[PDB]
Amino acid sequence: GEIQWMRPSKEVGYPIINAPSKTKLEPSAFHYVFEGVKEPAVLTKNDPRLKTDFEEAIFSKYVGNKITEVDEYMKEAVDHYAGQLMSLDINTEQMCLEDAMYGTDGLEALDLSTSAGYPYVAMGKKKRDILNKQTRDTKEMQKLLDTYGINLPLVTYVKDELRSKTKVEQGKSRLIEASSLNDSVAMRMAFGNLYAAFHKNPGVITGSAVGCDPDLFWSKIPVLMEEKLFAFDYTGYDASLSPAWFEALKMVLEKIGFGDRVDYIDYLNHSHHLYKNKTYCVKGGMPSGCSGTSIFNSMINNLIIRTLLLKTYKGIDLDHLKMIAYGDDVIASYPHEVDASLLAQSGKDYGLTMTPADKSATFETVTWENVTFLKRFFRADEKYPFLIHPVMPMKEIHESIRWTKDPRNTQDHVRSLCLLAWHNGEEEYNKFLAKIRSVPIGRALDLPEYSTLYRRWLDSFG
RNA sequence: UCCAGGUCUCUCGGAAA
RNA sequence: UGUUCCGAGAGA
RNA sequence: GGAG
Ligand SMILES: [Zn+2]
Repeated sequence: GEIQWMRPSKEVGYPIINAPSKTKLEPSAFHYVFEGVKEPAVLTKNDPRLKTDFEEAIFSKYVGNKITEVDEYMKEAVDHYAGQLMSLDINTEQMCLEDAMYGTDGLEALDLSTSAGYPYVAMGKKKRDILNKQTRDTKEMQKLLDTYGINLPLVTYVKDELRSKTKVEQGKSRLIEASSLNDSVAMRMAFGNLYAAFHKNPGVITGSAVGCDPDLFWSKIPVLMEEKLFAFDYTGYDASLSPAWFEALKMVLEKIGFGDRVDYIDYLNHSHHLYKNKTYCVKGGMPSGCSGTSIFNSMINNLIIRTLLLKTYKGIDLDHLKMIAYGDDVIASYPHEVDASLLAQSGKDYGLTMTPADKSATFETVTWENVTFLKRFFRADEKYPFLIHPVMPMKEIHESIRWTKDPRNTQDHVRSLCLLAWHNGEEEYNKFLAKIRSVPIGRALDLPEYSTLYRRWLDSFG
């Protein structure tokens, strides 16, 4: 992914967009109860704590495109992956406007509490002005689909979120591409049925974990896996992707019945963006906020691994590789050991930058003890060791409860966090609850006891 | 002075029944 | 327990 | 930037 040009919105008639310039993240009741080092991300460039140039930094992700052509290993990957997906009897029919808009089995509705993107955002129009869930009316949407059509520019925003000190300094804030309501809707008519398939079928056939509940899914995963596991991290995954990859994805899509609508895939490859007072063209790179981006980035991952395999281990039978991706996150297994430091080398030739998993500063052996998926470890229940806890480290939970975007959320916020923390076990969780309750708000809350969570976790299993 | 900040998935919560 | 609308948190 |  790489910018082709950038110039001031007003030069070509596009409006300026003003994002709010101040974060909603205040310090929380529990700010000093817990220790933590993440702070709000950098939103503007007239900002003190910046240690280097802002814009220069947020855009450095678009490093370059590297390949242009699908090679034979990519074609092989494609073939193997495509034939995997045909096993699922996936409805290849367009989804009707009503189901696209308002949901159906396997796909939730458009979010009524989010921007409608271009151009509605430059006319103070909202989704609630067009969509209505209680009548599921389509008329005004079809009318707007006639009017503006599709393939509209995306609006760029900075994600307002907690961030590492290092990254606030280096200005490594994260970018959001606001999808047009129109484009979101066209995408769901074309691929709603594929989404509903993947959402229903997380595992090793899809290689996606989208649609899973970690509390119930962590128990199915080691069954689905092979023996020796491998994993790694990606640097700038989505931006790092390049045209050949989007081409290979189209080939999979052609192969499983969605051929008449692969041009839509071109519209994620070649994209135009509104960012504040500027306007830019990007070729290569998955955009952050498009419809499907979660499904599509996983598919492309299931293609990258398979490819790098085929390149790095001649004659390798991918018929025996077991993997699950959630976008760039991945947990992968082969019956025989595979060396991530090798794949990471091949990776370069495909424009991908692969580093060792979980920030561990050298390539060593993945094992159920140190492996991670969606920021969770795997840890078997002491009583029933076939039930696997998803375990997120307190450290992460600690950072979260220190800040808030609205204090009247505090009960829910903290409740949520408990639901996560207790997998660390009764000793850590009762102590969590102690620290919480050491402040007058803490004691005001209704928090569940360790007994209740365990009892409910087990009962959820049948 | 209010509003503004994507795609999805899971879960919790509040309502209404 | 089954849905419906809304809120929130987390993950990618 | 978007309504008063
Ligand atoms: Zn262009």
